[PDB]
Amino acid sequence: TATCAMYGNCGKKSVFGNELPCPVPRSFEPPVLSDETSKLLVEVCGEEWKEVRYACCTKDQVVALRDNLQKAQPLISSCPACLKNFNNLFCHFTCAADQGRFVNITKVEKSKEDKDIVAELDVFMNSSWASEFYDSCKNIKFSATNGYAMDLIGGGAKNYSQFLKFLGDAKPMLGGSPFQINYKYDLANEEKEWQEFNDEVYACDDAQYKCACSDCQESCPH
Ligand SMILES: *[C@@H]1O[C@H](CO)[C@@H](O[C@@H]2O[C@H](CO)[C@@H](O[C@@H]3O[C@H](CO[C@H]4O[C@H](CO)[C@@H](O)[C@H](O[C@H]5O[C@H](CO)[C@@H](O)[C@H](O)[C@@H]5O[C@H]5O[C@H](CO)[C@@H](O)[C@H](O)[C@@H]5O)[C@@H]4O)[C@@H](O)[C@H](O[C@H]4O[C@H](CO)[C@@H](O)[C@H](O)[C@@H]4O)[C@@H]3O)[C@H](O)[C@H]2NC(C)=O)[C@H](O)[C@H]1NC(C)=O
Ligand SMILES: *[C@@H]1O[C@H](CO)[C@@H](O[C@@H]2O[C@H](CO)[C@@H](O[C@@H]3O[C@H](CO[C@H]4O[C@H](CO)[C@@H](O)[C@H](O)[C@@H]4O)[C@@H](O)[C@H](O[C@H]4O[C@H](CO)[C@@H](O)[C@H](O)[C@@H]4O[C@H]4O[C@H](CO)[C@@H](O)[C@H](O)[C@@H]4O)[C@@H]3O)[C@H](O)[C@H]2NC(C)=O)[C@H](O)[C@H]1NC(C)=O
Ligand SMILES: *[C@@H]1O[C@H](CO)[C@@H](O[C@@H]2O[C@H](CO)[C@@H](O[C@@H]3O[C@H](CO[C@H]4O[C@H](CO)[C@@H](O)[C@H](O)[C@@H]4O)[C@@H](O)[C@H](O)[C@@H]3O)[C@H](O)[C@H]2NC(C)=O)[C@H](O)[C@H]1NC(C)=O
Ligand SMILES: CC(C)[C@@H](C)/C=C/[C@@H](C)[C@H]1CC[C@H]2C3=CC=C4C[C@@H](O)CC[C@]4(C)[C@H]3CC[C@]12C
Ligand SMILES: [Zn+2]
Ligand SMILES: [Zn+2]
Ligand SMILES: [Zn+2]
Ligand SMILES: [Zn+2]
Ligand SMILES: [Zn+2]
Repeated sequence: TATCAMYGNCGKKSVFGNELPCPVPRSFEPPVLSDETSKLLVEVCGEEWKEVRYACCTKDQVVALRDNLQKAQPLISSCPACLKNFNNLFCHFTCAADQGRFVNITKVEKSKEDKDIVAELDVFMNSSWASEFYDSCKNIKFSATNGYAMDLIGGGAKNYSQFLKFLGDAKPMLGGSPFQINYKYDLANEEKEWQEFNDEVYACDDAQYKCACSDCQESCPH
């Protein structure tokens, strides 16, 4: 029930670097998740991945996803709505069974193992989801001092497109993306073989994942 843009890794771009994913054709179907990879996926991405058997990610990909999400978690953990939206984006990007329909590989290069690895890709993104995602993180204050968390996870982004641009720009060694990820908002409606990323999104004043008024303006008494 899966279609992927990439699956597993095909070597390093340079020494001291990390593994980079292998592009796969659209007709590729991944195997069933191992017991170990499934339990790890539930710990990293939440209980919504329990009954998932086919995923577009291997165990090494889930581990790399875990190590990077844990570095960014303390910056936004005070606001559950932002943390939920933040984790949900990169979890679907890495492992969703429909990853091949909203992620488009645009550039590759050869690794040290002499195999094709991802150099640049596009993520077709629903504007409304990205806008609400930015709205749930923009007002988070970092408990140390009184600066905005958006200065670190978003580089001081003022709108959602600059936010996603900061997340997707290739920033290896700086805990960022190992390759260039471009978020596209102009996917034509005539394209039926592609779709935009879209999911449940949680506002910072949502009842289930409410954030403090110091981190959310709509959570303050009006
Ligand atoms: C998902 O991701 C994939 C992969 O990234 C995307 O696939 C690409 O889609 C585009 C269209 O959306 C395709 O462009 C069309 O390509 C054909 C074939 O192009 C070759 O031959 C023509 C001659 O027939 C050459 O002119 C081309 O060289 C350059 O053309 C233009 C002119 O400047 C330039 O912008 C291109 O970047 C291209 O540069 C490439 O040339 C070298 C030399 O070979 C190449 O090695 C290198 O890759 C350079 O990037 C090219 O050699 C072409 O005929 C079409 O031309 C007509 O279309 C446009 C409108 O679309 C008109 O403006 C134009 O005047 C022509 O009338 C297109 O250029 C592209 O090939 C394709 N990539 C593939 C198949 O690998 C998907 O689009 C993505 N899906 C999304 C976003 O939904
Ligand atoms: C979130 O906030 C960001 C930051 O403000 C914002 O990004 C900016 O968006 C605007 C609008 O899309 C961009 O403005 C365009 O800029 C290009 C060139 O930009 C370069 O140079 C600046 C210099 O500071 C750099 O910062 C930037 O990164 C780029 O390197 C211009 O060419 C554009 O002018 C055309 O605009 C229209 C589109 O074509 C035309 O109608 C218009 O007539 C202009 O045409 C001219 O250019 C054509 C192309 O060459 C040419 O054919 C024509 O003859 C004519 O000369 C436009 O001004 C701006 O660059 C973005 N900046 C950054 C840093 O991203 C986001 O839009 C915002 N997002 C949301 C959702 O709110
Ligand atoms: C990007 O994300 C957006 C937010 O999730 C997406 O917007 C959603 O788009 C769908 C499809 O266009 C809408 O569903 C339609 O809603 C209308 C209106 O429904 C209301 O009115 C009718 C009576 O007129 C009533 O019967 C309903 O119960 C509602 O009260 C319906 O008429 C349609 O049949 C269809 O259900 C969503 O409502 C809309 N949601 C939001 C929050 O805007 C957008 O589609 C996404 N774009 C892409 C390209 O993925
Ligand atoms: C807080 C700052 C540093 C911003 C940029 C956050 C970055 C993290 C959370 C995000 C940005 C891009 C994401 C990312 C890019 C691409 C891949 C390759 C894939 O095969 C495994 C997931 C992985 C490795 C993920 C992990 C999480 C990353 C690295
Ligand atoms: Zn590996
Ligand atoms: Zn989800
Ligand atoms: Zn859109
Ligand atoms: Zn580019
Ligand atoms: Zn098409």
